[PDB]
Amino acid sequence: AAPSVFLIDDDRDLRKAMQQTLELAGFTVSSFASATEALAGLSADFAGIVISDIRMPGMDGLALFRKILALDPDLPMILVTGHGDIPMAVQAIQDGAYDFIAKPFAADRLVQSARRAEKKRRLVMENRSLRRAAEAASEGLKLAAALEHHH
Amino acid sequence: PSVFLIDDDRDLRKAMQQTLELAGFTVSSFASATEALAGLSADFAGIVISDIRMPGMDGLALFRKILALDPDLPMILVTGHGDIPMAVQAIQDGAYDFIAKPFAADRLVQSARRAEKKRRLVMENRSLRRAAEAASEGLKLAA
Ligand code: BF4
Ligand code: BEF
Ligand code: BEF
Ligand code: BEF
Ligand SMILES: [Mg+2]
Ligand SMILES: [Mg+2]
Repeated sequence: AAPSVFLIDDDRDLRKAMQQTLELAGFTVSSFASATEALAGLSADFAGIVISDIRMPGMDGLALFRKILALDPDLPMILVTGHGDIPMAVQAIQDGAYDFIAKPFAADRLVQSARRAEKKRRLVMENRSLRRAAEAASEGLKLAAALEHHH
Repeated sequence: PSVFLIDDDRDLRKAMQQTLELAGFTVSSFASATEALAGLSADFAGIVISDIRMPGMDGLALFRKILALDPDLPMILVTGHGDIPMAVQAIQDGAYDFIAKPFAADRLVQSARRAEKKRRLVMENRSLRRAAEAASEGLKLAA
């Protein structure tokens, strides 16, 4: 499976330039004009990472970040904005954002950061998959189903 | 409540020192990062608050020296010449805080008191274990 990304920015042209950059870097990139749209495809099972702009109509990037945090704190999120400042960046990192990048930005900073974030996301997902695979026995023995009500 | 405060801006350094003293800290202030560093140790019970752009060694270089000295000695960076990538990296590298000038007094003070409490808890645990011969496991050496 190729590394994947959900990319969000209301600036359509920059969105496409960023998608083009990331696919050059090896990612499979789904893009969206808004955070709410992207959320329709996000869940704790998401194999990739989220790269999102901040200032958008409706739900802004910081609000999306909180929703991702609540959905799965192990799902990496990188914020990119032309409207941030020192204090916002510090707070976002402390809140757990994977990276906080200012526009205009070097494509290599974005790429290297996405690359590492996705590798990290993959390690988490492969371990979750192994854990589930190891549960196959109990489920097939019907042990899981019979013990179900004990949770 | 102890603090080493470093800034080449004399008026600001004096004002930060009064503000920190008002908050209850005993402050040792310096214009030079290396003079400040020379009076530090891994036994220092306080925190370090340093400016970034300065003659001689800069605050980021001083921070890297403190990390190697004792990664549990909190460093708060304050600067009027920072940007987003520099602040992000400082926090990711372990800086306790990164504050842009101009800052509100209460922002500097709250960050200092929390950092100091964090350091105080670290030193107490270190003190308590050395006091207790019985807390030691592993290799012993005997005559
Ligand atoms: F002028 Be000073 F900063 F050396 F005190
Ligand atoms: F609108 Be984004 F924050 F650049
Ligand atoms: F896979 Be264990 F038996 F829950
Ligand atoms: F000169 Be300091 F970095 F404000
Ligand atoms: Mg925008
Ligand atoms: Mg200075």
